[PDB]
Amino acid sequence: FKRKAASFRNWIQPNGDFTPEKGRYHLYVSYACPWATRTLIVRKLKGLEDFIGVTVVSPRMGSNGWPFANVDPFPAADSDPLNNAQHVKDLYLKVKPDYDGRFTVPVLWDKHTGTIVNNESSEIIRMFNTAFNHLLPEDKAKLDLYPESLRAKIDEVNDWVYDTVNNGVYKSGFASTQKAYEAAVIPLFESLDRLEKMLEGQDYLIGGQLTEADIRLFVTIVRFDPVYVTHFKCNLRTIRDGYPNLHRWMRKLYWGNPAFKDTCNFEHIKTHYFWSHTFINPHRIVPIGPIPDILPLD
Amino acid sequence: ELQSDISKMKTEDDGSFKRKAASFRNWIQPNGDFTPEKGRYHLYVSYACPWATRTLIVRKLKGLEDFIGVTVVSPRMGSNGWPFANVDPFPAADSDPLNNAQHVKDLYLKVKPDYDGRFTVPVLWDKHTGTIVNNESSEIIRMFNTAFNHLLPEDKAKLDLYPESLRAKIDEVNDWVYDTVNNGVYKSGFASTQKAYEAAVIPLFESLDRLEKMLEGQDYLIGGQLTEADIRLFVTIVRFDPVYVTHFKCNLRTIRDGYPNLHRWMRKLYWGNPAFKDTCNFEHIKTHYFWSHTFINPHRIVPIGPIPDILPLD
Ligand SMILES: N[C@@H](CCC(=O)N[C@@H](CS)C(=O)NCC(=O)O)C(=O)O
Repeated sequence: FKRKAASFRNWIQPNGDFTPEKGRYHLYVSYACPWATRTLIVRKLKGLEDFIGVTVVSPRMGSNGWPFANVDPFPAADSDPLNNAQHVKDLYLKVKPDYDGRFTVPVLWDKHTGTIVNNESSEIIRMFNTAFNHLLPEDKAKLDLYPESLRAKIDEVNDWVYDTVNNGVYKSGFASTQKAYEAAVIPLFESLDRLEKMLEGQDYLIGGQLTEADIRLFVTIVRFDPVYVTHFKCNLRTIRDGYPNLHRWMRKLYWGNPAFKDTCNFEHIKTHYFWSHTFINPHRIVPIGPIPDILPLD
Repeated sequence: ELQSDISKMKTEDDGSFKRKAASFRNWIQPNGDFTPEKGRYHLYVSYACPWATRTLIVRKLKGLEDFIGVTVVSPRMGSNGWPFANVDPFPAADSDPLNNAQHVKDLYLKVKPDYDGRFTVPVLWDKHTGTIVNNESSEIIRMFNTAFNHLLPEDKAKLDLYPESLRAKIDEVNDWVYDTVNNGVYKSGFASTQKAYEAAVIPLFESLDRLEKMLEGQDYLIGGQLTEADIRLFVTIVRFDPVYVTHFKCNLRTIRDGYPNLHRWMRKLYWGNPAFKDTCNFEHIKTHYFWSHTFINPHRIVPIGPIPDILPLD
């Protein structure tokens, strides 16, 4: 498996086409997508709700891609209030009728220019971290998920976490031969062993504080036991019974911070993967287990 | 032959899986068509198959290894059903030493060319008449338990996996263990609608809870001794973490992490009794299920986990 890179790459900035203003931007997401979920977590952590709206698609990705709730009603899914789109593809096609890539989420939309600002989760969360600091209340303005002295270590972990873990699980799950499957899953678990020892005495990956590296990791790890273990055959061992440090870390984040918990919808997560990926799971059946979705704090 | 052959099959339209009964149901009796003799009967099995594994376990427990030969098929059960090793080489798999069969189906079609059922292992074969005696694991293990007793050494002859005082309980336990556990995992795994899956997987785990309680303080399901109830249970449990959890979506919890008594009970049998360990081939087990059931697993990928296949004793 090879991930086709994102094609809308503009930034929100004081001095550009896309300036930081209240009620100008809008974020289209699925609760199921860990990429999109990065942007939801950071959006809450930075208290950006008044500047940035959110529309949640249905988790059931049929042949037309991600549907809006008026096409496919599902608990906690929304209709598109802006462009009245039926599927995420309409957003893309409206602004670029010749667009040749995947119709992905997250989509960061500009309500003023009627265009897509950025559809790359790593950039959305980066801009979310600073671009609105001047308009936000104190504590929210001060929060820095990418602080200067840690940017080197963050960039480092981000790159290999992205490669072997965030994308690793999908490389494992989408591989169509035994050899490609094994070539992906072994590094995945090697990297987990590494993260596991990194967290031996810590509550955060890097620097004793919350960073965007924890956010990027969390979205994968929280989906691991409920989905990746079975759905993507990433099953050498599990988080809850295989990785005490990762398990503690993930649970602290989940239970202790509404930004990680309120943006985490397990029904959307399990429905999306199991029901949509018929090339892996032909009858679209959603396993009941494991129970529970996530364990309480120790 | 493909329709009753290639496991790319059909369920009931409500989604549920309805197992067809085995149709070769004869017994080894003192003067029947099939009398007990050393060197007359042969057993065709896969190591993957829990039903067939029942017969392999009892065969060792009862000291029947010198009496009844065994031929192990390849676990890769393709469009022609189970193959012999000359058709599909696989470590520890055999070619047919008796009838030059390509696939297990050739055994069935030789004796009944109009056979319409499934070509299942185990097959208990009679070398003298060249027919199938019995293809029901539950009956094979019964007859193995008693029918050769007059021919065995005292230690083997005296072993009784179905003793008089425990029979009614064995039968009761066997009945709902078969329905909700042994065949329960298959009902869960093979279900083709969400509803049918849930109707099977929930009672499965209710029965494990029940089994977990029975095994509190106990080393055996019944009567404080090894019986056929353990053997019948063990073949499902030992396959649970390595296969059923992911392949059959029996993942509410695992044995190693969710059921301490079952976990203990299984490791003891496996580690403490060579009949259970020497008949357990995990490579065959995982390859068979994952590679064969393309209607569940289209790319035939066999997961590396969980590691290990079975944990050491404490
Ligand atoms: N009632 C039989 C069931 C045996 C059985 O269905 N074995 C399976 C292996 S899981 C088999 O040979 N399947 C071949 C097929 O169904 O095509 C018994 O207990 O012996």
